[PDB]
Amino acid sequence: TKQAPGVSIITAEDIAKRPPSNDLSQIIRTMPGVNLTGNSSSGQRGNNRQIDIRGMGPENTLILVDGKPVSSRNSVRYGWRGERDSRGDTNWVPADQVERIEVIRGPAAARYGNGAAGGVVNIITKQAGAETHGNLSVYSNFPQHKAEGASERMSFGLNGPLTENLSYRVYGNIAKTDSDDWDINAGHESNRTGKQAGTLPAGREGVRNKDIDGLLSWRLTPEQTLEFEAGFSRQGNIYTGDTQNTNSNNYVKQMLGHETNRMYRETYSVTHRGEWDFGSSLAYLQYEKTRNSRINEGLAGGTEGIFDPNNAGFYTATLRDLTAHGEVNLPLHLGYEQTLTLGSEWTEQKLDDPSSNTQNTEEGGSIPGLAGKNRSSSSSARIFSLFAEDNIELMPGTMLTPGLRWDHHDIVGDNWSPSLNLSHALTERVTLKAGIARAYKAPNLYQLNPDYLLYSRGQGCYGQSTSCYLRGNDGLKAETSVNKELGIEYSHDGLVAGLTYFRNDYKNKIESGLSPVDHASGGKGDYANAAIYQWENVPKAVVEGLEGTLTLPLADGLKWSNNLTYMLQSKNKETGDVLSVTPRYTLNSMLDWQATDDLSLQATVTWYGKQKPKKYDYHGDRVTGSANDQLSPYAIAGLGGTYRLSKNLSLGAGVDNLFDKRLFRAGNAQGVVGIDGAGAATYNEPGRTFYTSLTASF
Ligand SMILES: [Fe+3]
Repeated sequence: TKQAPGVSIITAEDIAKRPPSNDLSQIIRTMPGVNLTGNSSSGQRGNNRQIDIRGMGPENTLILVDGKPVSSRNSVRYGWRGERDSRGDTNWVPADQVERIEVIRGPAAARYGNGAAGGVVNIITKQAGAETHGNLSVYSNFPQHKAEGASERMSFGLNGPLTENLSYRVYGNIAKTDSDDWDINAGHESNRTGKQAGTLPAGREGVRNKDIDGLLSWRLTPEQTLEFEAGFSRQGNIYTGDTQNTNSNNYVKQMLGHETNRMYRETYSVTHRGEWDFGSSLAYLQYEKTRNSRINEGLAGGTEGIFDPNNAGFYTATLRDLTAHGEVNLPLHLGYEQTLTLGSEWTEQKLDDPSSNTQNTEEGGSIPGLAGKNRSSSSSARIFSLFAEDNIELMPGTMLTPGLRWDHHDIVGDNWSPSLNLSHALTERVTLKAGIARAYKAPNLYQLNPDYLLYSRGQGCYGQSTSCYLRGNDGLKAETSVNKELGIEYSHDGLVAGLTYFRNDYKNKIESGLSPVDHASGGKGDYANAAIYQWENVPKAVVEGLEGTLTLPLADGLKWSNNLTYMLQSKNKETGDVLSVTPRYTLNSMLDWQATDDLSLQATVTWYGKQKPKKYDYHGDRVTGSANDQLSPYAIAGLGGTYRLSKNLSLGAGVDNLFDKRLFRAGNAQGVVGIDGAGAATYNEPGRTFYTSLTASF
């Protein structure tokens, strides 16, 4: 099946039956314990929501492609409120070239290491077979309302052998999601008066996609295979007015419909696979060069996250990420029938950002130890890891899996990650599963680097109205989370029913500081001698919720499937406020009717629960007025089908959001000078949308 306590699988047939518009987050989010949200409660960049697992934030959601990590979004500025102006790392592989997607959540994912506190998403691509095969896929949607941007997607795949010890696979994809119109949120915007009059919260950022990848599989011996593959990906956007604080200037209005940020992503990887008497072996090297070229942006209060016209033009943040890994596997026949995996892993993250370390100290005063101008554009860190997994069978069916992962981070230090996962067959139909593990999140190179500096004249400062600075902190402790999961599941004859309770105890979550650690000297007027905050380690935090699934075979050709997330609590224990805004529940329901041998119709409905914004503003004072707005529960229904016309060609068509339920971004969560708050109305929900698909394959 596709659901077990902690794990979920998405097949290629699953993707073809609920086709994404462009980004795979559309289909990944429908899994239990998975939401689409930002990394904090600011509402900033609210239309750029990424995959969140169990309310731990997208920053704790490790994206893999065939086991190799994706770190491209680390090349984007990590804002004061923990929000990069990034669309996530799920749009790198085209939808119709994915074989399957694995989603590992909670304690079963801590073994993967740094950034797996929420979970792990492994995007697995279709490989070459014993023959030569190829495919051609075309998706195109048509929203009822013209303001919402439409998506068009064309991809191909091609695979096969060349010699008798050499195989290959290539795929190319070209896709475009039109941006929402600039004025799509007009009339729904928050109250805007004074200098901020007319400023609109923006719709969904558009994107152009150029993806190219080719693979060479060389099986030199019976037991040994060596693979080379290279990837070239480009993502240019279509700007529609998005700024951090929903303010606007003239540089913005000039760039509407223009390309203000482009991500070149380059990936080369040498993979080796070996399998013999004693067991199996795997080791790879990957180099990921990300170039994040975008228009320069200010770094001070309201000018944070807006096109800075004093320094017009593009800069280029460059991210060289190097990951090498290797593991061997061992079946053991001892006092208990077990399996043993032994592996190591090394990563290097080089970050060149010529624009984030530029905020000077002429208005708040010089900071001792921090130069005012020409600070280094470079940040870097490395983690070396060793690990071992003991997959034990105590008695046939029942399984126990303790494991230890050790990481040495060249700035923060040592981390011991002890995982223990238990699966008990209480019956041939019922399985109880429990697990507890202490996951790992090393600070990102913006929270670390003490040359990274943001400034505010007071509005963003916690516990005052005077000007203040926020600064990096290279003494930070890593984020650690104890992820308790306990679940049970019944599985027999297509009938599956399961419920799981998770409670991740979130120790040392990095966030913007609360108490000032210093004060500067110098500056201008009322702003001089501004206080100094640094990125802290929030002592304790908690997330808690429920994961459920129920699949009933109504008839032989009919299947009713259900996935349920219910978020019980998400609390920053130090401040008390929420740490992430997710719906109270999410219930996805699909009815899969196999109408004929050569036809299949699908009906989908997704219930979203209530959504509550944050209690306290950037000051820490309880918000007032329209910043308390909540989003009411609502549902999105859809119909679709896939009409097979031959063993070579297939056609799909359907409608998303049958009832045209629409939501509009009104701004960020809280109010500021001139711009009232928007509360939970931080994103645009798309309306009724028709779509069609085409797949030719041999
Ligand atoms: Fe300000």
